[PDB]
Amino acid sequence: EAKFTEEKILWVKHHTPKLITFAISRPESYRFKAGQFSRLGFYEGKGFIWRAYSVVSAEYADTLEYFAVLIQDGPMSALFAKMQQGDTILLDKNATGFLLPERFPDGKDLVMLCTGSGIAPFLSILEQPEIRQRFDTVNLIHSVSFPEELIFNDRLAALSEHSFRFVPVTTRAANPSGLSGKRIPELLKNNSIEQALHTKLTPESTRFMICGNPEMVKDTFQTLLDMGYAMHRNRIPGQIMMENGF
Ligand SMILES: Cc1cc2nc3c(=O)[nH]c(=O)nc-3n(C[C@H](O)[C@H](O)[C@H](O)COP(=O)(O)OP(=O)(O)OC[C@H]3O[C@@H](n4cnc5c(N)ncnc54)[C@H](O)[C@@H]3O)c2cc1C
Ligand SMILES: [Cl-]
Ligand SMILES: [Cl-]
Ligand SMILES: [Cl-]
Ligand SMILES: [Cl-]
Ligand SMILES: [Cl-]
Ligand SMILES: [Cl-]
Ligand SMILES: [Cl-]
Ligand SMILES: [Cl-]
Ligand SMILES: [Cl-]
Ligand SMILES: [Cl-]
Ligand SMILES: [Cl-]
Ligand SMILES: [Cl-]
Ligand SMILES: [Cl-]
Ligand SMILES: [Cl-]
Ligand SMILES: [Cl-]
Ligand SMILES: [Cl-]
Ligand SMILES: [Mg+2]
Repeated sequence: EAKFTEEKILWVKHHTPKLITFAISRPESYRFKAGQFSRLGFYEGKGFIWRAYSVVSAEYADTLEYFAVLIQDGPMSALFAKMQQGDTILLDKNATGFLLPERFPDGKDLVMLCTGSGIAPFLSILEQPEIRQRFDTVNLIHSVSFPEELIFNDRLAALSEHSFRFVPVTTRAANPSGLSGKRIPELLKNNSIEQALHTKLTPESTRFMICGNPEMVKDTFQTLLDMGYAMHRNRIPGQIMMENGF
């Protein structure tokens, strides 16, 4: 039949004026792997608008949750700003994406590097019980500009205290819980992330996932290549998986 279903907005939560999470109804048939993204849409007049969002809720949850940043003059953002419980939202029947951590072998140290809304797929991955079982440590570094944008900080700091480590990074504001004033590629170069994790990072033992703004993803990838890491490919184990967050 159609390539999508009509779902309902269940609720919208403002964490700041411009950062929302929201939940939608989940059809019985909708399957995804943690780390993948949905395509969400609205009827607009006689046409459509569609955008991709990483699922932030657990694979086993009974709803689908998403984390969206509201962009000035952005067309989907204007619709998100007006939507409310009971409104129709369209859900593409297929989930997509290759941020699939179980393609890395058990026993490694998993290091997730993200910016902004790029934390979203890693939230779903952290809800998989087997991820902290399979990997020796699970580490999440979330870079934003200002500490107000660390909207999962209280939750992830509490989970932090097979260890889970959370390192917040604020690139434009000085936060005397994490690291401040520098972006993730620089913090890899100067060993600050390794020091914050209290875990030596090596190509043999570390496996990276990257999700963030395109410039950060590129700069982080190139930095890791300089440090001796390689992309995961079909036949290459490698140490890096990456996806642009927009
Ligand atoms: C695979 C994939 C996964 C995505 N996952 C998410 C997600 O989990 N959460 C989310 O909020 N967005 C996500 N995005 C972006 C999302 O699809 C939209 O682009 C976003 O909601 C803005 O839509 P818009 O129509 O208001 O603006 P658009 O017309 O789509 O974009 C306008 C401009 O806003 C900027 N922009 C867009 N999205 C972002 C963002 N998230 N952070 C910073 N700047 C941005 C870009 O400069 C873009 O050119 C994803 C995109 C892709 C391709
Ligand atoms: Cl609502
Ligand atoms: Cl599923
Ligand atoms: Cl959930
Ligand atoms: Cl903006
Ligand atoms: Cl509606
Ligand atoms: Cl797979
Ligand atoms: Cl970002
Ligand atoms: Cl956060
Ligand atoms: Cl500034
Ligand atoms: Cl700038
Ligand atoms: Cl400051
Ligand atoms: Cl960064
Ligand atoms: Cl090594
Ligand atoms: Cl960018
Ligand atoms: Cl390459
Ligand atoms: Cl290959
Ligand atoms: Mg499964």
